[PDB]
Amino acid sequence: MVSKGEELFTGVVPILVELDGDVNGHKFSVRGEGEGDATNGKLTLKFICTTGKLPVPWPTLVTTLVQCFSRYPDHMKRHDFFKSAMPEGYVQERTISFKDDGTYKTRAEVKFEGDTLVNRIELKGIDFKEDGNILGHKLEYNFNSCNVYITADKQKNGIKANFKIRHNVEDGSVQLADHYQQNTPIGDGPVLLPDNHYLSTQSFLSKDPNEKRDHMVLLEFVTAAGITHGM
Amino acid sequence: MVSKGEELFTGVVPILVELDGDVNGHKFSVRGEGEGDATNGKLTLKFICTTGKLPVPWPTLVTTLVQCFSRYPDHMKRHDFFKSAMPEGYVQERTISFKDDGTYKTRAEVKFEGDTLVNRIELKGIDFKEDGNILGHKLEYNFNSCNVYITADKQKNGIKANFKIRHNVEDGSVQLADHYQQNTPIGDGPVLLPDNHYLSTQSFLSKDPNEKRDHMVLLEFVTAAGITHGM
Repeated sequence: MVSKGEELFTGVVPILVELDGDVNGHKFSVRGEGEGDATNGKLTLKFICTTGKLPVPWPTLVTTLVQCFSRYPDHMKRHDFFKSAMPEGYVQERTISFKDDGTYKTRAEVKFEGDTLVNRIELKGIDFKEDGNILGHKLEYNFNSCNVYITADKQKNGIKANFKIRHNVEDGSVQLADHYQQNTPIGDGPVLLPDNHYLSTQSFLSKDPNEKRDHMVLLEFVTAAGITHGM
Repeated sequence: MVSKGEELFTGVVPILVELDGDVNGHKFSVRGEGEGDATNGKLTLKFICTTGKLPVPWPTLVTTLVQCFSRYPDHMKRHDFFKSAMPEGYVQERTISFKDDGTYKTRAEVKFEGDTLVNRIELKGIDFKEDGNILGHKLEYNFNSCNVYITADKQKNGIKANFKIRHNVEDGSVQLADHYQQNTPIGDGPVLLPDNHYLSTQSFLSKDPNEKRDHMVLLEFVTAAGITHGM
């Protein structure tokens, strides 16, 4: 039984991402466009800094810049909160604590505006070191993680996640980014509260050789796993 | 340019797996049947121990029981050795060293026999402890890993991999299984030697409630990543 939220994702869906950021008083905007193919768990986006030089490394923004495009295998569809909240969508909040450096706090609404899945984000960054790995642009241009665990919000409709991102630093050290995440449905419609499970994400960060603006080309594959009940 | 080996995988392909095993002199056979969908990197197999009780835990056999069904994204197809060797196929050899316990040595041929992709394996296990985690059946019925790195065989046509599998033990400890892998093409036809990359595998192990024989139902999703050149 393909749920109504699920039905919105059965084809290729256009994506718009808008981020307005302030890190230590550096104002920037990022705009991304592309498409999501939830059936294959495939994301293809190109992000532009529309205000000039991005004052943080692109890799620090990957997690902030649409978990509704996760490939949930058939036997796990009952645990897909992200599509069940659509089209009205969900609020996604994070604290991202960079070890020995500053903090990002993000608030986003992920929802349909007509035929497009929109992720509209506000980001505030404080306590960054002027010559640390983030404001100093010392992070390698890549992105790796090994499973983000998703859990039901146990006081209310929604999900939570906490996970650690390891950013390679150019000197061969590692910059830790501890993520705390809470998602709440925007509407009052029924949603699916999941059992514990995880999302596995592979990421490819490249450049468009003809693009002069500061930018990130991003390809992702995402698959849910960690529940075997009901197959 | 869809290579001829690639073309053999564009649909759903039937799979046959045959394993003849000897662990500490316990003779067993495993037979598996199902299908591979390389376009989605999806494997669905059911394995039977045709000789009675499997004398090792099913999870210890998952890696031995067809990397040609990996989803290689478009920009990485030139690095897919496993399909390039088809239909004549490849020899896949492993040593699997169980920490504080015995060793498996495996030799398999992965090739097409008519319309079916066949994995035919010989397994020899020695130096197992009669009451260790393997012959004692103390391993949880599940399977997790975080990336297997694939490299070109640098003296000859083929690939190598070494990776560590962590099997959960029922007391809450961990049984390490260190895998060393070498694959060689069976034919003399051109093959693709890859740049360094990895395979990401999600695994679901269940039971058929109507199956009385010792068995494992296995669903897998596999995606290649770790190269961004040429997108």
